[PDB]
Amino acid sequence: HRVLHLRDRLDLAAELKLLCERGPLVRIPLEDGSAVHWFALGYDVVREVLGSEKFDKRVIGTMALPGNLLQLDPPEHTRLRRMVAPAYSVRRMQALEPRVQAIVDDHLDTMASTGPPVEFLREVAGPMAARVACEFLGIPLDDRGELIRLTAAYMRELAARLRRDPGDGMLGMVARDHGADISDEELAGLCAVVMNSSVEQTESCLAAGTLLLLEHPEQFALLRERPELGEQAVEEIVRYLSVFEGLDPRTATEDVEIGGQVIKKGEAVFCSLLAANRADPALDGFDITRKESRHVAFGHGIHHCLGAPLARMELRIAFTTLVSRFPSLRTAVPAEEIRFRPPSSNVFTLLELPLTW
Ligand code: HEM
Repeated sequence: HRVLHLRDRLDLAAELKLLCERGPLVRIPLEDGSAVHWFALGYDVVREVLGSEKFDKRVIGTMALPGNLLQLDPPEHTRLRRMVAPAYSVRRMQALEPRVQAIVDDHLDTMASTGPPVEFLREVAGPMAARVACEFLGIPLDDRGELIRLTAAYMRELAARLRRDPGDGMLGMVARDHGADISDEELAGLCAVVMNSSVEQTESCLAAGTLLLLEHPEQFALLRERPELGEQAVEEIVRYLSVFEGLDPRTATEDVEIGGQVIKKGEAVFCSLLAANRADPALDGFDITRKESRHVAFGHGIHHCLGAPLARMELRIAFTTLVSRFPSLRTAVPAEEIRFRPPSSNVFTLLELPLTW
């Protein structure tokens, strides 16, 4: 379903806009007759689907990893998520905040030292996101360089080690509070999701979000003058970018009414976060002074991003510190020359971001 990933730079491509004109829920019978698919394109309908108990995340023919919450349905999903959820409480993010600020400052220190220009994605955003993830996980300091490199069995041995001798961070918390109830492979899988796909989403928000701010220089400056706008800005940035563009299909376990339409048992629904966040032209222009941003960039319901508290805090700290420390930041090429990754279900990202100051 490539149309769900068609963009014009950061905006929707005309072909996807035309699809969205077909209403918030679009029936897609497959030409070969093999299945009936549905596209959920509107904010309300996406929330209807994602909050419903009448869908599962089955594999459909139209890698399974231990500890990967996104591939579990209740009740195992509920069991595992309950064990790990406390690593993201407000108490946990509050304690982590100054250490994340310091890691952000470390990386802007490196940026300030190497001097301009920099390829911001590879040299700043990536390392920053990976280092914050290590700190959140409580990876032993001696292992962080190697873990980040390998990320680009080891994970299990790392989990086995840091477990039998608990430490700090999410991994230490889970092992200490639920040691017997979680295997080394499951703990490794929890780590892998944080270090791999989560860093991908976060790094892409950091780099493409920086571009977006630079493309709206009045708002770049506004965030420097009014850093209390940071939480609002992050909501508007994750909405506008929609770096996680489309979700894994939800298969109806019984006939179910969605958006006034009957989705039949066994039919698969594809939720477009991109369309839901961007296809309403009323409130689409980028504006960090919006006090409340309407979006589903982190999903909704039982699979709502477990990392959203960390992501929101890390992005707020990063964007606010960046605009403060580099008031003269600009793209080192015209924005129209920036390359974006071609249509894919992979994370939406730019390919490089040359910046100067
Ligand atoms: C801007 C960054 C991020 C975005 C846009 C994002 C987006 C999402 C979305 C849309 C989902 C739900 C997928 C679905 O329902 O099919 C999700 C799930 C998840 N996210 Fe994130 N994510 C981000 C960062 C993070 C981070 C930093 C972490 C961990 C530290 C994380 C961990 C997870 C996990 C573990 C799940 C699965 C939860 C479950 O299935 O119960 N994510 N994410």
